[PDB]
Amino acid sequence: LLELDKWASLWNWFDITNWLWYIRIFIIIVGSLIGLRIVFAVLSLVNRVRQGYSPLSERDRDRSIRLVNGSLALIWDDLRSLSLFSYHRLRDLLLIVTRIVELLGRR
Amino acid sequence: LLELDKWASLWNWFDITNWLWYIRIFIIIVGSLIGLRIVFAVLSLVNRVRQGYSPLSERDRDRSIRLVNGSLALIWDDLRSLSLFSYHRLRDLLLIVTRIVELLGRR
Amino acid sequence: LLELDKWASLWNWFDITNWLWYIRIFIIIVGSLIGLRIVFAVLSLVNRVRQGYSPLSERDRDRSIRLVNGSLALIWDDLRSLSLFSYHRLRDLLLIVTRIVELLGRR
Repeated sequence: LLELDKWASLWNWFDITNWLWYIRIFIIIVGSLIGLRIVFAVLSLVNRVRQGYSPLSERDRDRSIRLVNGSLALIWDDLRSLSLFSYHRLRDLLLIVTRIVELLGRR
Repeated sequence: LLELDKWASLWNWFDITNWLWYIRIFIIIVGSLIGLRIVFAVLSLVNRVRQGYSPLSERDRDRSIRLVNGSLALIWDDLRSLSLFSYHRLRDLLLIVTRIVELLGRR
Repeated sequence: LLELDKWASLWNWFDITNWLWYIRIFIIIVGSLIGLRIVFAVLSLVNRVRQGYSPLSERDRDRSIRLVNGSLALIWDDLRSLSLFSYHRLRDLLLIVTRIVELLGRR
């Protein structure tokens, strides 16, 4: 039950040892799919429009297809609002941004 | 420290050995745990309608709840946009989506 | 080759042993890592209003920054309608969700 002679015996099997050992590398590989999941957030945006946002329980699909290219515009939605054309403007936006929280702070 | 006698001796514990010798299978189970999140994406859809569209700080509650069952319909939402009725028509839809780049590429 | 004197030899390295022996705890941490991703669903809701939803290929952003504080309100849409201040009221929701199935059934 577990020993130097036992571990070294696995290399002679050339069958179970692959699964038994490759599992260690497989652990890190498993961790990989989780990071993959963040793209789904992008998929939900496409999914919302592509099939229908409100409870679906189909002509709008032709128009929904623009969301394909929408990946580019989507990143721009956040960037164009903060700075708008020039980046120096972002600094200006940064000051008002702090000012807006003060206004909404008290209902 | 650590040997045939040490590993076998641990069996006398009858408590730690279970958690220590079952985590290995549990590692693969973690992979199952993360794949569970994929269904969670439907929850966001429910949450978006059930939260009141844009954060606003309602009959929609009764209808939004049945989105519970709507999860079944949600999988169908994608199937209905892509194929429509039969699983043959979808071959054509696959073509128009790729074709859309051509239509949207001009001008 | 795995042995009493072999395992204890790793501590002398004071380098690889940390990475080699800390991955085991890290596997459990990965479990924490996958659950971390769920908050992104919350971010997506924020993003929906903040960047837009329908294929978006100056006045709009000042209002959207209101959503900054809106994060607090965002969690309240679900909590207030679902439970309504006290938990005793949540029991009403508990019964309402079951009966609600009867209503969407016919549609």
